[PDB]
Amino acid sequence: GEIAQAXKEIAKAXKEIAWAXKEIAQAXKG
Amino acid sequence: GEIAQAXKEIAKAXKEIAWAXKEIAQAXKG
Amino acid sequence: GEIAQAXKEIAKAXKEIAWAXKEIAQAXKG
Amino acid sequence: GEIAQAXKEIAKAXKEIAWAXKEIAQAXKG
Amino acid sequence: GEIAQAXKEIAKAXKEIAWAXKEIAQAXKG
Amino acid sequence: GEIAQAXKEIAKAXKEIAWAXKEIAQAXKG
Amino acid sequence: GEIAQAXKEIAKAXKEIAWAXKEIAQAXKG
Repeated sequence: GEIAQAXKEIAKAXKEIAWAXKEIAQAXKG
Repeated sequence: GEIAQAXKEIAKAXKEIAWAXKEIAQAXKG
Repeated sequence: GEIAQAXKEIAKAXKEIAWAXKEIAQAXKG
Repeated sequence: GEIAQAXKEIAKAXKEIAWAXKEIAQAXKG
Repeated sequence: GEIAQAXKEIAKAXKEIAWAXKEIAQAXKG
Repeated sequence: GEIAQAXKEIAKAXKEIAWAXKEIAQAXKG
Repeated sequence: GEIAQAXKEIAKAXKEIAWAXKEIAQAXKG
């Protein structure tokens, strides 16, 4: 369904946020 | 539908957050 | 509709978050 | 409606997050 | 209603995130 | 209800985010 | 249900965000 799929798109965008925060962690490590 | 499209706007806004966190990572790296 | 408009308000608020993160990045640059 | 008003409460809480991240930016600049 | 009440719980949890970011701001000031 | 319970799981996960941001604040404090 | 399951996917992605913030804290601790 379109609403469920749009909620999956939200979930995928929150995973992108997580990956961006991992880039911040890598920056402070290096 | 209107609700599904509004949820997709939420997803797009979260991608903007993800990009801004990549900007923070780049700023820490110099 | 009122639910779709409220979800658009959420999307606008998450763009405010993104912009605040960009301000953090510009603070770390300088 | 109750669901729309609750979604508005979520939007207002996301604006509070934005304002807090602005505080972080000011703290890094000070 | 239960859906509206659960959306209010999400808003309460977002305010906790805002508080935690004020803690990070305070930690950088010191 | 299953939708309300899933929204409560989102709220709990946002609390987890808040706790993790306090860990960042503690790290800056040390 | 599909919508409940998509909301659970959002909750899972927010826990990934929390983990990445723990990684940021760990990188600031050395």
